[PDB]
Amino acid sequence: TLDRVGVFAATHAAVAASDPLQARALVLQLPGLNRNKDVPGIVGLLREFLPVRGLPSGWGFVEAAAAMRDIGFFLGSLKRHGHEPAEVVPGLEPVLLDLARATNLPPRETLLHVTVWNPTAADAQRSYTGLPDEAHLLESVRISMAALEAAIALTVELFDVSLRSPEFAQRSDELEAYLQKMVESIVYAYRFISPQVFYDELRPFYEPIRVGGQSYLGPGAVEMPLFVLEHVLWGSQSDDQTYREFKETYLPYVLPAYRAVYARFSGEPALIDRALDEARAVGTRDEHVRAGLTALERVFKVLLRFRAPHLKLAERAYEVEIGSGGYAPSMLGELLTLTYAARSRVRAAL
Ligand code: HEM
Ligand SMILES: N[C@@H](Cc1c[nH]c2ccccc12)C(=O)O
Ligand SMILES: [C-]#N
Repeated sequence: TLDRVGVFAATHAAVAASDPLQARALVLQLPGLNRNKDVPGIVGLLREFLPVRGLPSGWGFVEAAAAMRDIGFFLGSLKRHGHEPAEVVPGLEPVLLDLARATNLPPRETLLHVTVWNPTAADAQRSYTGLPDEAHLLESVRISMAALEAAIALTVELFDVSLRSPEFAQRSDELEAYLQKMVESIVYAYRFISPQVFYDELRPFYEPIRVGGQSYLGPGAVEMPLFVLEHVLWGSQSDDQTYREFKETYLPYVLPAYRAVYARFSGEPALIDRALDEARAVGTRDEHVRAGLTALERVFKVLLRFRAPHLKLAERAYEVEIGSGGYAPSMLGELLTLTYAARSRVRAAL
């Protein structure tokens, strides 16, 4: 059914299969050291594979991304024990900045590095803690990432489709089907991840670190480019400053291509503004307009089926303080309000 996922999953698998620093067996030793809070041992382990002579000249994006992944788990870990990794590992910060340059991404690990770029096998998967709850957490993101990327592409495609065309209803139906994966992610997370273990044992690994005279956020599903999708779909012309700050916050953490998608659509009418202006000019007596708007309403419905239970998941965890993305769960309530208002505009048009 979801025939567009494959190419995205294949691009991730290429980084997941890469071990350019031959660090697999070394990184597996990291959970035990974290459990023991052995900060010197964590540093010594990292130094067994950290490049000291600069990056190998034949590396491409894949090798540099994979190297950032493997060094990256040591970054969150060190900070978890109360230490800036750059301050306790000499020669580390230049390597992190060279990897940022090679990948056009920040100089630490992101969500991409620790989930879809991270091999899945028990004898290869990297992890801060080695806990089952961390494994399910990574899996919850693997469920929807590739499908979300397909959904961004469909949203961009749909933006150039006329509401008068039968293609509009068909593309929106397809979009809705990919976005359903976000719902499946939250259902999985609610079923398999203990909020207690998350807050007490996992959350401490996602604090910010200082590199290059600024602060970089730790990994979190908040870095998934859903905000880019919705910037295009409904939020590009929003005048809510809190919302605009939220989106701009995560922009550095998404793939370069999605920063460029975001830039392309900023300060211009969102898909739904255009769709709704078209509906107003042409009338809902046009059968394709009616079907298009109905299909579009189902897209917002699925966004809400993600967002509302995600808010409960988040509050239940903070029922045991802000996320790794730097927000309290109250900002989640604000984004939900905006999403309901966007859906309401669509349903009022019908
Ligand atoms: C126990 C698991 C989770 C907790 C406690 C949690 C909590 C949070 C928090 C506190 C935020 C605000 C940003 C921050 O400060 O980090 C956030 C944002 C966000 N999270 Fe989660 N989250 C969890 C799992 C997930 C999962 C599994 C997904 C999807 C695969 C997800 C997707 C998002 C998205 C897309 C945002 C941006 C806000 C939005 O789109 O509504 N989260 N989450
Ligand atoms: N950002 C949320 C949840 C989170 C942290 N790290 C993650 C990694 C993957 C998925 C979700 C998360 C928090 O800090 O509470
Ligand atoms: C959700 N981070």
